[PDB]
Amino acid sequence: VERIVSRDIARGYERIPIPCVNAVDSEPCPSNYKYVSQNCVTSPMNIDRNITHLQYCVCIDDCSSSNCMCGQLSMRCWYDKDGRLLPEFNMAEPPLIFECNHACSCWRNCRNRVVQNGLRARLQLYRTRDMGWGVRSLQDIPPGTFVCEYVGELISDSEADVREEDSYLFDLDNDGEVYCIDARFYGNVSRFINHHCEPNLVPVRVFMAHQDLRFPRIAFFSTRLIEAGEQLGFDYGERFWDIKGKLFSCRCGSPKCRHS
Ligand SMILES: C[S@@+](CC[C@H](N)C(=O)[O-])C[C@H]1O[C@@H](n2cnc3c(N)ncnc32)[C@H](O)[C@@H]1O
Ligand SMILES: [Cl-]
Ligand SMILES: [Zn+2]
Ligand SMILES: [Zn+2]
Ligand SMILES: [Zn+2]
Ligand SMILES: [Zn+2]
Repeated sequence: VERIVSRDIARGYERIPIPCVNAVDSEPCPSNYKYVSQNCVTSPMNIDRNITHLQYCVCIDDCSSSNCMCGQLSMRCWYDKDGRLLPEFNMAEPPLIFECNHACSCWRNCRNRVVQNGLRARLQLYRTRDMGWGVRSLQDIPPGTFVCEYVGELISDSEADVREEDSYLFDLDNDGEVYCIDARFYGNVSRFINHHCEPNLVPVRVFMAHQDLRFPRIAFFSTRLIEAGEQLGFDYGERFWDIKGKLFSCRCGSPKCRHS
């Protein structure tokens, strides 16, 4: 029997609820963190929010032409009219995406606005058999769809170096002054996504309200059709596994598993 242990881990902060179920053991809904739908800070990050530092477009249409500056900053606008990545998008080595912003001349419904509209997919936190909690999709997700943002506490590399728990860390830039998102204490649904060696999600660096290149936001897009019921996964990368490989091996179960 599948016990519903929370009707919505996000407490109404997302468009739709994200329930938590457990059909495996007696663990209640995780409660040792604070759910936040948007990134936060403790110690100040001097993110450059000078509005005059934004690059922006002057389009008079819906930003579907090659003349859109924001599309040019992105190399091209990668979004179709449904907000999905074009099949040409390089999932193995994604570009930076510059969405339209409040300095642009265009309207709030232009083509180059997806991640800034937030999470839309029906997701569920659930108890896996041997990897703790995980996240699944409740409905089919077509390829190239925005699924969720990796949300947490923005911290410096120096701060990350003095934290005990590094299992909920995302590195913003792999030399010099770099930053991390730590989802341990503050995070959204993405903090529960498990690692997979052939992942159905890819992280993409995105700029929206600011273009401080030290601080990309991390948007997971589907790399293929995700069927209703499937567990979400992304590739945690080599730093994670160099460290945690000493303690445990990857249980993703892929025939192409690289960390077993
Ligand atoms: C960010 S958390 C993911 C959510 C986690 N399962 C939980 O219950 O909180 C990362 C941790 O989950 C486990 N994990 C995630 N992916 C895994 C994998 N492919 N193989 C083994 N353990 C994994 C490891 O304990 C890892 O340090
Ligand atoms: Cl959208
Ligand atoms: Zn434009
Ligand atoms: Zn626009
Ligand atoms: Zn624009
Ligand atoms: Zn694996």
